[PDB]
Amino acid sequence: DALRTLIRLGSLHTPMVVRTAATLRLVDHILAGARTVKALAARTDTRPEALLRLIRHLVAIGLLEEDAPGEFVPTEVGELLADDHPAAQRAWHDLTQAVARADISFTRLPDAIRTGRPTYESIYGKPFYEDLAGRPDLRASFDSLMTTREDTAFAAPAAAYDWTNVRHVLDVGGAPGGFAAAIARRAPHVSATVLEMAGTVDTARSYLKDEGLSDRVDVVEGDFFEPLPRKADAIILSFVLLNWPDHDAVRILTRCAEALEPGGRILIHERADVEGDGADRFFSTLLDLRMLVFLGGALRTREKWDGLAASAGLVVEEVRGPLVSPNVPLDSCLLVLAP
Amino acid sequence: IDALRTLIRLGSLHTPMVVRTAATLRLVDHILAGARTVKALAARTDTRPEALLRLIRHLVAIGLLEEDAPGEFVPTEVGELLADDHPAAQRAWHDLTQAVARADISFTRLPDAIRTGRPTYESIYGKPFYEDLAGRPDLRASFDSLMTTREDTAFAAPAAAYDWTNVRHVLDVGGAPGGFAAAIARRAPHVSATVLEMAGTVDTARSYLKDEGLSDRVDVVEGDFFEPLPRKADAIILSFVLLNWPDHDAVRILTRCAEALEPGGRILIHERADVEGDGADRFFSTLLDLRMLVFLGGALRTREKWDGLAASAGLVVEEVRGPLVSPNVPLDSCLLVLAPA
Ligand SMILES: CC[C@@]1(O)C[C@H](O)c2c(cc3c(c2O)C(=O)c2c(O)cccc2C3=O)[C@H]1C(=O)OC
Ligand SMILES: CC[C@@]1(O)C[C@H](O)c2c(cc3c(c2O)C(=O)c2c(O)cccc2C3=O)[C@H]1C(=O)OC
Repeated sequence: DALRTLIRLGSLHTPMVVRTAATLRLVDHILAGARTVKALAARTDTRPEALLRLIRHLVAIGLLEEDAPGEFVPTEVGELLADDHPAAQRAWHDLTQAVARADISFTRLPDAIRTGRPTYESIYGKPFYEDLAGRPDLRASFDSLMTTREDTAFAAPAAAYDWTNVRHVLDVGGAPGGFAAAIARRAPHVSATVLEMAGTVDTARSYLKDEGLSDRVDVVEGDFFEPLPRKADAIILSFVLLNWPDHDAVRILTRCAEALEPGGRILIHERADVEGDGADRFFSTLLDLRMLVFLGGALRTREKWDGLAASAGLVVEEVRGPLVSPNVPLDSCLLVLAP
Repeated sequence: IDALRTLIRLGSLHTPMVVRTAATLRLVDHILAGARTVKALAARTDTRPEALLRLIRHLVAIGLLEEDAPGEFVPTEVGELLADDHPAAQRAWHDLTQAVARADISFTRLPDAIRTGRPTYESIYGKPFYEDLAGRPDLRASFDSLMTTREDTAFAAPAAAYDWTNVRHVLDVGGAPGGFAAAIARRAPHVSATVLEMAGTVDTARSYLKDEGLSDRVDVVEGDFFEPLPRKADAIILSFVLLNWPDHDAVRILTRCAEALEPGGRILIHERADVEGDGADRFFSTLLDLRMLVFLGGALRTREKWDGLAASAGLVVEEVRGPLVSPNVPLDSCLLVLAPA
């Protein structure tokens, strides 16, 4: 009972079985004809006796079901492992792609709790970003995973802010540019600038080009720690401050405050857990612990945000309620920061 | 969507690694010894306090810890199983510095085990499983410790599932510490027993039986069970031995046992024998089977697979004795009685 619950919680074979099914494109090969284990083994280049033992666990956890003897089809949850599903969960669990490869850092979590520093380098030889720049195949798969989420996740944050009295918007860490794209559709009178670093600056140009927004959202390069090149009535920090330590985040916040036009606002799009609420913490701590072992960053509660804001001459005006997006598991918040 | 959260939870590595880190840090033991605040726990575990609190946050979410009083954390009923003195020994079984949990890192390369059917332990640690233990005394001793705790209780029910009245001598191939032989001696004082075991791991046998007060009537012989067995016996026992080996090697050990079988004797296999369609619990069975694959290239075998191996060794499965329930042991076992065909 309690012995069963503890063993299930500390089991490594179940999450590795799921990641193996995704890496082998198992669900894809089933939908495309391969019904028997003999055909599934041939298409995945695996030994049939071993694949059946993996399927046996996949059946026991509800990702596959036996429909007629020997024929295995995916369940409704197992259908998410199809490569063309909108949630892209197969790519997120592919051990050859960036995120699931990086999740191996969790096998050294005791070191991360001892030091507070990431363990990615201790497994792959280089830190997270240096390894991406040296493996273009991995940098591409990471850029892809970010773009699949950015194409839909910003309609709700865009709707949670009034843009009538806004002239220009600067998105620091503009990423692919999905947020700036969502602001353009919501408020066509606003001009947007995506400010990115030397690396991601060109993944933003190509994304807004393919959206038909090249003439509507400018993309400039820059460094977040130097003075900002332009002023804006609204500066956006969407999932950027969680990558930097505390002493570097107040600098980015200070530069934003400095470049903030009169009456403007700084918008922080991230999590802001409150100790009292009964909100789901599963996805939040997943992201938080990922930040620890990947880069050393961290999430921040609403109380810590007040400390960061006050240190940048800013004040947290208001946290706009839970932002829900169709295929985005983690609900987010919008923080409004005034001087 | 509920399916999106169900799939992400099943495929998550942060939850099981948080449990193993808590076990490795002896977190629950330090709480029960006075340290309830984070600053006290960080001092006793030699960790960074801000990082420790983030690990505690996941532990309370998954119900292993609870925040009774502000800033003070206490283990739940499930969390109390990570205390080191707990009879199930789950803290040692999740300790990343000890043999079993260290070997579970082999799961990170499970796709290679499905492509080749051979273990992945060597690709993580440089040497195969047993060769790595024989070379790291700290690890072999921790491995011996995990088995010995289980061998102290898991053999009363299997011993009671067999009639020893007409048995004169019992040979236990792969006799482990010697728990099965110790359970038979207490149940049938008229039985002499010999424990057979390979190099290095015979050392754990003589001291366990001595500490059981049975050093008199349980012999211990060092040998290799791919060679002719040291003697004949009315009952030859294979308690969780064959699952460590592939099919061709298991048939050879089975063939050596059939060669040393006295007239009228029986070979007893103590392991699992699931029947496809039984509908019995398969959480503990799949874990052990997949562990055997990545650890050593072994496997569990179904009732039908057992019929094939027995026939290849000149044997027939006469009886399969029902689910054996042993205290603090999550996996019910079985006793297959084999006779010459
Ligand atoms: C380097 C790592 C990185 O920071 C990359 C990038 O910064 C990013 C991450 C996380 C999230 C979002 C990001 O853009 C994001 O936009 C978002 C959102 O709109 C709505 C809900 C959750 C999220 C969310 O959890 C981080 C990550 O772990 O990616 C695998
Ligand atoms: C590496 C160690 C080894 O492969 C071989 C080792 O001998 C052994 C194992 C497993 C079991 C028993 C063992 O003795 C055992 O006695 C037993 C029992 O009496 C009653 C129920 C279950 C079990 C059981 O699952 C394997 C293992 O991986 O440990 C979990």
